[PDB]
Order: sequence, then structure tokens, then C-alpha cells
Amino acid sequence: MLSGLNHLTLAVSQLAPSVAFYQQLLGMTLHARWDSGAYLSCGDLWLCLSLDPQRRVTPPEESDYTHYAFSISEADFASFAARLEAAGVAVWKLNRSEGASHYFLDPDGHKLELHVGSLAQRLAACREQPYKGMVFFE
Amino acid sequence: MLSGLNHLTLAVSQLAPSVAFYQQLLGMTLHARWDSGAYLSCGDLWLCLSLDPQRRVTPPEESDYTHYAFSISEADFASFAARLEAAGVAVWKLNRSEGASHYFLDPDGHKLELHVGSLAQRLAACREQPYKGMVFF
Ligand SMILES: O=C(N/N=C/c1cccs1)C1CC1
Ligand SMILES: O=C(N/N=C/c1cccs1)C1CC1
Ligand SMILES: [Mn+2]
Ligand SMILES: [Mn+2]
Repeated sequence: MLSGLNHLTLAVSQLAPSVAFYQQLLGMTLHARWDSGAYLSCGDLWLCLSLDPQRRVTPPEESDYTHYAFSISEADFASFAARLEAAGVAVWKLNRSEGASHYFLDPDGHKLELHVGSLAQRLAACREQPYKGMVFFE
Repeated sequence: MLSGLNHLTLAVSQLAPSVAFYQQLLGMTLHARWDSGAYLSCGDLWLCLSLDPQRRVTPPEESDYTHYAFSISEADFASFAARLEAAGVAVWKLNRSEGASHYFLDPDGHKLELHVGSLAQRLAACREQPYKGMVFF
């Protein structure tokens, strides 16, 4: 039986800018680095950066909607978004759903998000206003 | 301050086969589905499958090493991997370069993994068998 997300691995084209982004800009803890990657943590998340010459710096119009959202409190959201803005980090989408969300790109174009709110919160909102074709499972 | 992964969203080309994969084959919990997506959980993980006309069914030699690993116990690992194999699930990697792992593909070619062990355990294993040039902080 699967018990959760064990780790997220992102392929990166250049290790040093990716470490700078995740450790210094985003505040994740760097536990180890080697010639072709790094291990960080973000709360319970184990993140691996893997240096990969196949990684392309990918514009957001060229990738699909697959994306990775990090948790932040409502109280901290606006100042963290402003930090990303000051750093010139590109936005790939505006928020139109429930709960605060800031949609930003990593140095290789990985699609990231800051989001406030849980799955339970989303399901409660959806129960009140279901999406087209929505059905729930108890 | 960031505190972990809020959710993983995977773009999918065909919603129903993807839901079936994650719910029926991988055993994740399906909470809701709608015309353009589904919400599942795997322990505390919130997984969203999002129907996306832009998603390509992608062979593993065409995509980079980005991948998503799910936790499984030592006792369950081998029989779960063998069941995925017997069900015809495609693979993408054989060499266990990061401990006890099984590397497999979802219907759209998303790179998945079964892994036994935490980050702390991986760091301890690496102190004995480090990756080339490894430094620990
Ligand atoms: O809300 C979350 N997970 N929820 C998991 C669930 C498992 C079973 C029901 S809800 C993540 C913090 C964002
Ligand atoms: O699962 C079912 N219904 N669930 C309804 C729910 C409404 C709101 C949350 S669950 C039916 C037996 C097939
Ligand atoms: Mn999202
Ligand atoms: Mn892995």
C-alpha cells in the first residue's frame, strides 16, 4: 500500500542556479550536494535536484499543466509572492480558484505554485459549488 | 515560509484511464472526479489529475529525469512491484542508484517510482556509499 509522496525529483540543466533558487530564494534546507545533484527538504517534502543534460529550459507555453504546489500560510503568502516578484521570477498563470495561489516558474521552466489551503478545504468548496460533471466518492 | 508539497498536479491526456491507474492499480483514494479532472490522496499527498489537451504520451527516452516517488514499506515493496510488472506497466529505469526503488510509467509517460526509505535513511546510506563528490551539510 502506498503511504505518501516519498520524494519529488526535478531535472535541472545547471545545478548552481537551481540550488540558489530552491535554497536561497525559496528557503528550503540543503542537506547534501554532489557533482550531479542535491537533496533539499521543505517541511516534510524531500526534494531532489538532478543535473540532467536532457533538461531543456522550457517556456511555459511549451509545457503542459503538470505542476508542483508548495504550502504556505495565508499570513505569509503576500510577502513571499512579493519576494518572488522582486527577484524577477516569472508568473505563468493568474489565480481564478479557491484559496490563494501564486503561479511561478523555476530556472528551467518547471511550473510551481504557492497555495494556501488543503484538499479538505477544496472538497468543501466543491461540495457547495460543484464543477461540471462533478461526483464525490465516500 | 514554505512547509512542504501542497499538491502534485499531473496533466493527463485521457482522464478515465488515468483515474483507473492511480485508484485501481496504485490503490490511491479517489475523492472526486469531474469532466476535466480528479482529486485523489495517497496518505497525506493531494494528487490532482488535470485533463489537458496539451499532454503528450511521452516515451521515457524523450523526457528528462523529473519523477515522482511514492512511499512503500519494506514488507510490501517487492510484491507491489511484481504486481505492476505482471499488469504490464512499462518501466523506465533498472539500476537502483538511490536505494530500493522500482521505476515505472503512468499511461502518459509520467515517471513514477516506488521507494522504501526516508531522506534521513538515504543520507545515512550515502555516507557509506556516497555519490561522486558528495558533501553533507
Ligand atoms: O490537504 C492535503 N492533504 N490531504 C490529504 C487527505 C487524505 C485523505 C483525506 S484529505 C495536503 C496539505 C495539502
Ligand atoms: O460514493 C457514493 N456517494 N458519495 C456521495 C458523497 C457526497 C459527498 C461526499 S461523498 C455512492 C455510493 C456510490
Ligand atoms: Mn495547483
Ligand atoms: Mn527517485
